[PDB]
Amino acid sequence: AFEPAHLQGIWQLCHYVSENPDIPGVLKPSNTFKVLSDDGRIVNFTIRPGTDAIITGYGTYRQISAAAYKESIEKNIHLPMLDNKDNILEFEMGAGGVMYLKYFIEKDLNGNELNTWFHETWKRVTMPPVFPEDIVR
Amino acid sequence: AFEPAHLQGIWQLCHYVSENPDIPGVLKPSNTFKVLSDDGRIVNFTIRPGTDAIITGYGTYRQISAAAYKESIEKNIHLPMLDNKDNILEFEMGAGGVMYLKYFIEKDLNGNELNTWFHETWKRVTMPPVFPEDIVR
Amino acid sequence: AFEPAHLQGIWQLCHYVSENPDIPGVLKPSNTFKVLSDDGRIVNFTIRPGTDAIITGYGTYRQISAAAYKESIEKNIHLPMLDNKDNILEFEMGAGGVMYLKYFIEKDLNGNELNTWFHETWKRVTMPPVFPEDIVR
Amino acid sequence: AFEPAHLQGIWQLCHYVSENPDIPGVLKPSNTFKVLSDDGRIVNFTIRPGTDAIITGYGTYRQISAAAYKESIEKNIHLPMLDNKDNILEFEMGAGGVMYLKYFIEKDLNGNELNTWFHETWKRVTMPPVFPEDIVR
Repeated sequence: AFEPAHLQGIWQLCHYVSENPDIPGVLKPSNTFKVLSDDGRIVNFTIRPGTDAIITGYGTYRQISAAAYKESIEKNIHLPMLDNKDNILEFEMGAGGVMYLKYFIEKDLNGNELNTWFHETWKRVTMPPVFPEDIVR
Repeated sequence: AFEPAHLQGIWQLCHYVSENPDIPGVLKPSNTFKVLSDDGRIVNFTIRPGTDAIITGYGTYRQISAAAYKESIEKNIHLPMLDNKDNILEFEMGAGGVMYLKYFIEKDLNGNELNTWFHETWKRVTMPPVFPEDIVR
Repeated sequence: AFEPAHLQGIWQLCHYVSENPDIPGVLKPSNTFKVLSDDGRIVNFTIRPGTDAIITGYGTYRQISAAAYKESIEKNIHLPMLDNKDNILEFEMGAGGVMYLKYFIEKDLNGNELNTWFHETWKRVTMPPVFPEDIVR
Repeated sequence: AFEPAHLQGIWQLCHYVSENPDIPGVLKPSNTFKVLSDDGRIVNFTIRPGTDAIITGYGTYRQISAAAYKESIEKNIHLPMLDNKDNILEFEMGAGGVMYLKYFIEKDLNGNELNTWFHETWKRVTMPPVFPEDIVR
């Protein structure tokens, strides 16, 4: 028995950036989005400036404990070793709409031992007060 | 009785672009996305390269006839005259995943006469065969 | 005898954009730059978001009359029929730093008759009052 | 006596990027360009996707030793403490067209102690074999 978390929404992948590799990267929003629907569907897609955005992964999802949810992946071109497999995302909600995710993958695409944790940082997409001027739809 | 159309998906706004305004614009994908969920929710959002993407409109939707669907808008910062109102989108599916939409707006935000048809072109976002090299997630 | 025009600078290519192809496109800045140096060198380059920008053309240039200048092109991957050839750009300076250019090309890459005028719109890149916040260098 | 370095060209600012801040950032090209002309002029400018690019700094430059060059800055909106001042850029040329720069700034804009070294990584912009398909000029 756990309280449902606020997973449903549109989430933007972030990354860490620095002009100097000796200075810790600062968090910046990037080009990938995860849609967690109210009806238990998950889709990841990546924008490609100047051309068509692409779906990179899809399946279903449900929260499984207080601090984790499961994605049941049908196909994933970013991480094809997850095709037709479950992946457990351990999550931590931070400030300003940030969600820190980690997930473990046992084997690589060829079935060899991988046993690695992967980390991602996401930020909830929300509606601002006004539609900005000089924005290109 | 009408058959349900394939509205559900993620749709990318397109525009028509030319270097020379005397030469008909070519269709190119842009920075806005419409999520039409399986459970009747609609969200529009616009990416802003270099910074956070923004939700620009949301509500519910349902198909109302063979060639039209309705968005029941809660809030829309792109078109605030549509807040807490319905908008009927007449649609036509074309080739290559393209959907042409048009909709009429009677009044502007202040209640003055507007009586304008607006036209949009959208393209269904799909999964390609492989995750491309030199893509920035 | 003609007065020298203000050609020297960094110029950004613009294009015409519309969400509705029946509405004349509005002028918007795009991804290509032309550097007209003080010492008579010309270089065109095109940015490719997410990856390396590319030089697309280079050579030398000089003004030849009140309303035209000549580019002496060494190599041009955008218009390879101009390799090791001169091209005369007829120019008209507009408002807000806009420069309208046109040029005639007699033959295509294979030597067949082309006899076509091409039109471009450019805008002078200048320094604003302040470095904007939320800009990504 | 030192041999002249290959400073002249168009240079693209790079940064180091990772999804997971524990994994060393990978070098990626960004949105700023430095034009080092054959006639000793320097201009920095930053592209702003969707809108007008901006000049961020300009002046003159000359190589002063085997491993350093000086920028004599007129105005710089990125680093306004450098207005009407010199800045010495220590440089190292690497592989694949990369140039590493570092420079010291003694005081901040108000004249208080800053005494900071700044590090930048730049990549020479070159002409590829063919003009790519699906590129937006």
